[PDB]
Amino acid sequence: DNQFYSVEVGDSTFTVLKRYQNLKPIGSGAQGIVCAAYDAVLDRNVAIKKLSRPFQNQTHAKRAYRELVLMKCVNHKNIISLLNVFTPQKTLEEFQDVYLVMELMDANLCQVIQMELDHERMSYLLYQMLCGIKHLHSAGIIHRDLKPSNIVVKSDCTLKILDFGLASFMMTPYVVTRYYRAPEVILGMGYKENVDIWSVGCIMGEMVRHKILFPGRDYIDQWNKVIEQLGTPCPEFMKKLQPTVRNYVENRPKYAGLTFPKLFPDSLFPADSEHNKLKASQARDLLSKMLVIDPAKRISVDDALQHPYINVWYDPAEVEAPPPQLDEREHTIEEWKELIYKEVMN
Ligand SMILES: CNC(=O)c1cc(-n2ncc3cc(Nc4c(F)cccc4Cl)c(CN4CCC4)cc32)cs1
Repeated sequence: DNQFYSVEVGDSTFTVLKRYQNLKPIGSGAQGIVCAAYDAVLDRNVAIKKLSRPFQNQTHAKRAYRELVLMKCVNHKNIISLLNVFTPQKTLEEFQDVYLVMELMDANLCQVIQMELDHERMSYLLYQMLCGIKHLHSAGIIHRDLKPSNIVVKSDCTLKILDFGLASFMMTPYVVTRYYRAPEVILGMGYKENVDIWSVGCIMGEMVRHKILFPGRDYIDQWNKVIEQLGTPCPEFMKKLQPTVRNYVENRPKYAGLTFPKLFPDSLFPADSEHNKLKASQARDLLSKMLVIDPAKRISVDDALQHPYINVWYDPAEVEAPPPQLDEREHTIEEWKELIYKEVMN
């Protein structure tokens, strides 16, 4: 009779449509754990995420709404697309939880980062991250918080970005990973498209180094790590800083910054064949153009896609997809509950 059934998964209750069978945990993270399942209607493995009362506060509310709305503005194989959205609640009044369903993938990008990867796979993951980003930007979406824990891959080396970035405070123990954020974001500057190239550079760099490039308890520690390694930015970069942030960054110790062979020595790269020796120097060259503090000197998404490290994968039908609601206003719980509910059933 009921379309739904409930099963305890790790600790959470999943109330899902009966088409989804054999639920099992695959990890948690931020708002809501996720489960793998077999979808008996489509005869394929899916991943199901529970948003628990996403209207309970503005942080959870804004991004649940945002991501439901933005889902319909993108259509690209390196960007999440949902297979199903449902609530087991029957009315706005009883409405509580949202479930999102997508293709089951094989691994998060964090796991892939810990592997020794050839150049063909590294360059292909990067190519795909750049294609996704480009799709987002062409749709008017600038991410600003790309990070590996929100990127997933299949065994065939294919890759999907799962979130849409920045639009705060939550009483939960959940903690925000900030290490992949551009200087523009760390320092509250204007930004444009290539804010996201920085994050691609932090990921690429960590794939080679197998350590977070710019760790830290908060932006104070993080900024220090940026300047220690890349050096103090030029005066031209300083003039773009708001007067108070500007005074702070100019009074930090001036650092020369290490060269990019020093920051990513040859020992980190496969370099046994001539082919691999060349790919190493191409990898480092691209890194040196992405990990650039000043966005006015940082390479763009389009030029990074033409870099020799990356463009061996270039296909016109992959980079230029056809492009295609705005509410970040402060709402109460009630407004947000109805806004999300409506999107859930359109
Ligand atoms: C044997 N396979 C495995 O072990 C693995 C497979 C996965 N995988 N595949 C798809 C997927 C999706 C998300 N979330 C999600 C969802 F589930 C449904 C709709 C929208 C979204 Cl955003 C998560 C959770 N991650 C992302 C940060 C925590 C992991 C995911 C990774 S490991």
